[PDB]
Amino acid sequence: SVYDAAAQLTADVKKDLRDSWKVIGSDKKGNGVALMTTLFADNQETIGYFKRLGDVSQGMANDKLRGHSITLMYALQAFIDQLDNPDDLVCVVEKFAVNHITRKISAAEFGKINGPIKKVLASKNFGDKYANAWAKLVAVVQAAL
Amino acid sequence: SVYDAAAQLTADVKKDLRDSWKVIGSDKKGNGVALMTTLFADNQETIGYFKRLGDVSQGMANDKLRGHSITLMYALQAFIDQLDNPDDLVCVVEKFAVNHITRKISAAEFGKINGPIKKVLASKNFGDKYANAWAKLVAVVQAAL
Ligand code: HEM
Ligand code: HEM
Repeated sequence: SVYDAAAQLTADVKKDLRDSWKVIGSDKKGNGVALMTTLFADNQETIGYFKRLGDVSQGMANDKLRGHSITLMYALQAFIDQLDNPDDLVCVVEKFAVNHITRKISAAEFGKINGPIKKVLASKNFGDKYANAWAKLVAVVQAAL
Repeated sequence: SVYDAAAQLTADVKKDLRDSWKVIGSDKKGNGVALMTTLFADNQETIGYFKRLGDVSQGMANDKLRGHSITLMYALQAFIDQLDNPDDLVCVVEKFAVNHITRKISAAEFGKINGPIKKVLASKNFGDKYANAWAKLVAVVQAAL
């Protein structure tokens, strides 16, 4: 249940998400591409899903990958901005969930983004505490897949 | 090209876009839904394209319409944030262009959004000067359709 998942976002979790986002969200192009390249490096079996982006190994030099990465960061921005109202958070999550359901992405495969997020956070000096907070937000999307 | 259309956006136009967005973008749920409902009210022929959203006459109550409307405002947020770097504005514009190309939305049809944008701007007392600035930004997307 996406509603039960959203209920797991306690005051402390919401605070950790906001505090860490203030840093990671400050460079959407840089961190967005970092997230994607890490996903492809640690989970090469997911590359096939991104056929439209072309050669993803080119990273930042790939115009389609850069546009996608920046856009992805705005989806995360949308989640953070909706933390105050669970009903609005849910409708935004379900919108993006549909984008992945049509792509045949399961809850388990979507969860593969947790590794990259933990690594990007760590590179900015945000440890397991923050990684776990983000895993709970990702869990809300998983509940809708 | 799309690059040419973006590189032409002048300092004065960027200023008007940013000043008006400070206001219209401060209530994404409210103004996003207003934009969509105005589109359906003045251009009833477009309703059929949004069948995935269900009964759009339900307005704010329709969670799918609310989710779509909020997310649409973040696409505009992405455009505004990239105004000073045409290279980044272009790759983001092309990303959202593909979303509409797949739905068979023509450049002319995309331009139907100008009416609703003008009305929403007017509700906040932003005149023709601002409506003209937004039409120029919309034209950047049209260059990609
Ligand atoms: C933090 C989690 C993630 C967020 C917020 C996110 C967000 C997005 C957004 C906003 C889009 C564009 C939707 C569209 O225009 O169609 C997208 C596309 C896509 N996503 Fe994700 N995504 C995430 C994780 C994943 C993961 C882990 C996978 C794969 C295992 C995945 C697979 C896809 C695919 C295949 C596309 C289509 C790309 C294309 O052809 O343009 N996403 N995602
Ligand atoms: C300011 C201009 C507009 C922006 C920024 C915009 C943005 C978006 C975004 C972000 C999506 C979601 C993409 C996806 O998840 O696949 C979308 C979907 C769509 N847009 Fe637009 N759009 C605009 C104008 C229009 C206009 C004027 C039309 C048609 C006359 C249109 C028709 C569509 C359709 C049919 C969809 C698919 C909805 C669905 O089934 O979920 N858009 N748009």
